[PDB]
Amino acid sequence: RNNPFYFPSRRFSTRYGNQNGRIRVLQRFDQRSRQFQNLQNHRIVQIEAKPNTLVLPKHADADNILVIQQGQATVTVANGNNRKSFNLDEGHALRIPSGFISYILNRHDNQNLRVAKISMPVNTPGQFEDFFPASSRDQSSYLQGFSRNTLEAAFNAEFNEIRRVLLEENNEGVIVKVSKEHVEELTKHAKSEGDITNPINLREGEPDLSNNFGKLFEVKPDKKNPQLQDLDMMLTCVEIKEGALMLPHFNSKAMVIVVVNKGTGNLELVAVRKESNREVRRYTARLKEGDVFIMPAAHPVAINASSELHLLGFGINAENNHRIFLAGDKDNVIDQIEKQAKDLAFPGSGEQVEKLIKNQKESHFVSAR
Amino acid sequence: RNNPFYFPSRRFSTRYGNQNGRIRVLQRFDQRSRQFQNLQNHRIVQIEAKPNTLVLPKHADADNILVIQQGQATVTVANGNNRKSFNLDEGHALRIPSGFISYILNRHDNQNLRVAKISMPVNTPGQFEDFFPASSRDQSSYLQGFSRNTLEAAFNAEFNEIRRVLLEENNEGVIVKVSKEHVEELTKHAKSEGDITNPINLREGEPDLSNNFGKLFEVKPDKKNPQLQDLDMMLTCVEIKEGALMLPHFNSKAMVIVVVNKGTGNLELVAVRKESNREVRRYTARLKEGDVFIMPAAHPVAINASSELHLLGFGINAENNHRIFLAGDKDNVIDQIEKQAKDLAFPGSGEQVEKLIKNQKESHFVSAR
Amino acid sequence: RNNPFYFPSRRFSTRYGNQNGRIRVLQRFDQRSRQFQNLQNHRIVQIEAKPNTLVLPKHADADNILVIQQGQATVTVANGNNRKSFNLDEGHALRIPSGFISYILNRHDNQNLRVAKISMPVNTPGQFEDFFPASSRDQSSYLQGFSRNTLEAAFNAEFNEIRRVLLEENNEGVIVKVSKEHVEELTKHAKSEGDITNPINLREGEPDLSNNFGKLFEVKPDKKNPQLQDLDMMLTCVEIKEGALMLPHFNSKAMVIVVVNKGTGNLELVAVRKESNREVRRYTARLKEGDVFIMPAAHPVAINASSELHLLGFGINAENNHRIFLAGDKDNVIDQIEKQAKDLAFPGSGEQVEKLIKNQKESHFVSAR
Ligand SMILES: [Cl-]
Ligand SMILES: [Cl-]
Ligand SMILES: [Cl-]
Repeated sequence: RNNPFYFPSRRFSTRYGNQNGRIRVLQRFDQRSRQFQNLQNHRIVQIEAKPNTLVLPKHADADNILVIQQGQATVTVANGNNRKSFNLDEGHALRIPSGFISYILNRHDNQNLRVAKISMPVNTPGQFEDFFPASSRDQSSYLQGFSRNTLEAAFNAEFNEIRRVLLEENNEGVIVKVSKEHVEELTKHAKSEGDITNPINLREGEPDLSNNFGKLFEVKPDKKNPQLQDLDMMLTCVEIKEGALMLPHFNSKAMVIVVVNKGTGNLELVAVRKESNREVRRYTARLKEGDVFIMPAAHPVAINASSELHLLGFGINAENNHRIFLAGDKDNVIDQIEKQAKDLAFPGSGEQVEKLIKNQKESHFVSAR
Repeated sequence: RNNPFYFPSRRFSTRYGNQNGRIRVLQRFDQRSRQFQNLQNHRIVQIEAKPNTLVLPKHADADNILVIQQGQATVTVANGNNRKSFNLDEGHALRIPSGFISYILNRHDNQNLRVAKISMPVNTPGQFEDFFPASSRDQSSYLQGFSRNTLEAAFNAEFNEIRRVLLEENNEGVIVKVSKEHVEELTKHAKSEGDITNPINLREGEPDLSNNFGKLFEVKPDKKNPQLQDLDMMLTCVEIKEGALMLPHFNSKAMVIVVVNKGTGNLELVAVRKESNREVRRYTARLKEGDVFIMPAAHPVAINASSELHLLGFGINAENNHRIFLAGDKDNVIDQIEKQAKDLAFPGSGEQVEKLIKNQKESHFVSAR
Repeated sequence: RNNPFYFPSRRFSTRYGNQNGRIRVLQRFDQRSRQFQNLQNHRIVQIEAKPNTLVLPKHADADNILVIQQGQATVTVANGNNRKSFNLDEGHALRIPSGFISYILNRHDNQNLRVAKISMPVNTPGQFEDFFPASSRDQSSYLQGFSRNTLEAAFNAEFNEIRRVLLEENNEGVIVKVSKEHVEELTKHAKSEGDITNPINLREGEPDLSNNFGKLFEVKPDKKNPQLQDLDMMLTCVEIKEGALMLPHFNSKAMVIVVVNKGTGNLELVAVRKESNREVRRYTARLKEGDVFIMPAAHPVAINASSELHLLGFGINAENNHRIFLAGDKDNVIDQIEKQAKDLAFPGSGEQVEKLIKNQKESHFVSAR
């Protein structure tokens, strides 16, 4: 039929757009379906910026984690007393708290910058706004909302200087071209206290799962990553090779919003739903760059890569999650069922079952076909 | 009138049933009443299985705690890399995480098995499904939802072997008869790492409250029981003797779903509700085996046993809960009011009040009448 | 137009009232607006009692923090096994758990007592009831909801003694006049274990922010204040001098319900809202004694005092909150933006911007005008 778990990149709507770039926000997941109530406070944003461009300073009333999907950026985060600028490469993530100003430079000369954000609103479930201190074609300065006298006392200056220096619309919108020299100066302080936390490499150590057909890196809510711990969340980076298949599996407790960063493939997701009688229903999707889908906890999925597929996953309800497989040797929960219980449940004997299950001696990722 | 806090066992609906057993699920508590919004993510399940039967392997997209209400079971829990089987007797509880496969054997020869489950959905508030890897009359294997080619690559075998060994409906449903010998072999590994946590005896130590008329055991969210701590929940086992009355009391912060495992009795629950004017309303219930009722925090209740009454309680919002009484010597909050404040609030003097309150020198449970 | 963030004290409704005092409860914040869903479980109560009066014993099915806005009280908290009485002065807060009985004496001879409460319901989001063990004109004893036989067994006495001593309506309502001598005796045990936690002085140490124009004390969720830690909440006390202006600022993650305890002023709050196009909208309010308003996270606000203004703030989502300013020297996030990024976003050069920003060498609070 159709698939509530699949949001093609056409379901994103641009919030700000121009020659320089565009910030698109995926619709609220519970506008879709009541199945995604638990996911309503998580909005996905994708930013694309051209070379030598900057997304201008803003803060949001939402807690953010930002990931570089493609290219090189310098991201700067500021609070009331401090600032930190980080050179980020693809696969590096950075948390940006609510109310902290940030801006994003595309460091690269010829490559576009693609960035994925998960945004967690603080005031109203599933809704947030960006607050820009400068004016532009797309939006006014929030300082304009203050009265003339309030502004005059605040800055200790007349309304005329303030407006001309700060308030005026200055036009190309919220993503702007930057000179070669200016990019040099914006990058000067960059790194390759105060809740301004350092970036993390999603691919930092060994992958949890690795074979000739596929790779899975994961950062868990850990003593190692207290921020993830505070948010009960994990960050996952999957690489499936062209012609490979990630075996049927599921996450035991985590719900995962998956973004497709590069490549093409085919999603299989199995659910149990009410017609009283409960039926297995299969859901499929032709995955493409920019797409998003939702992997609910405990629901089987398998993914087939028609080209090299790169998937970034934001997990919710992460703590103690187990990614459990249904085939192959490693992490195979069916293997773990007692023989005698295999005999009673399946049509084959326990011996047949165990024999058939051991046919597949590879784990996790295999050759499609 | 009628009672929103009381769910007679007729309000359970069978999800799977047969000669062997039946799994009944109590309706969603907020389908009832908006008073139970805080309880919407908790569904109660009761399983009854006959001797020498097994509930077949399944996982659910819900976090579970299971309690033995009557009889002897062997419960096995499995994840991707591990398995543990436990002989459980009445009063023993076991947590089964989301996405972990389990199955339930009735160890006993002639006695039925009664099991109570509280299920906490992960994907959609108040709704969950069971996922069976084998097919049957009642439900299909979720492997059927995968494509032929996906299955063939996964198991490294043709569709024909897979379907015949695994996929085929093999019929008597999800609870099956088991041979005397097979029960021996399923019990072989049983006990009388990996988030597979051991069972707990609800009645393990001394009871918190004990007297000739009644008993109350409780397991609290504790350093001793970190799982309970993580879930902010407690598990309570009450025994009220025939002809006894549990004194008017309430839990200070916890909301408790109470299941009646054995016996008969009479529930009194007092609420304050809006007609502006606030009025005391009394709610009553003839308690019987299988019944469920809801004890909201801070609402007075008293229970009268017409036969020996056994009650199992699942507490939510447990941490720092106080079960506070309104009569008797122990835990009597009215006693604790200053004399002078007693004098000002009640019609009697402070002296009379204190005199009348000390008439009852027993605590918690007394003789009804 | 009109202002959803502003609740004038006329929006409070009295729940109990009389010559002695009145308890008014502010309406549910989400009856207002869907913007305040995250604030639905927080109800504000204001109590005013005349000299030598007592609010009678009650418990609620809500967790409470109580603050003295004006005057002197003795507040007593009781559970099943213990009692503690505290002399509270203005600026002192006290937590009262759900289900714990409390009562409030106005210690003072000629001064009225004003008390602010934030109430966090436990059973049903945004709704709670008070449970009085004594009867009165305004409400019945909850003991009346128990049957005659239940009561007789409980207290070990006949229905006649019980009713006359305890049950009878004894009339002036829930706030009562108290003799000079009785106030002496109710104060005897007062202080100037068991989850009965001591009061805290909101103004206890140094203020976080201090200058000739203004003061801000804050108690944070801290190892120092584990209760606040458990609730993820902070308590804030602001003093703005007559003719002063608190500079444009916002809280990075916290949402704050602010109560006006004394004085008059003018609130400016800036939001971003949808007309697609996002626009700055300004919201204003003439603040007066008793008023409440809501400061959502990340939304700019400035406050102007026309007389000496005292504001008490209940923060939600507190942990790691940053109160960030937009002008002045201290805590100015705009200062923190890189010069080159200032140059690109604002109309003025980076130099002008930085020059104009340094015009204001005071921090936080300045002279209005
Ligand atoms: Cl996955
Ligand atoms: Cl109880
Ligand atoms: Cl503030």
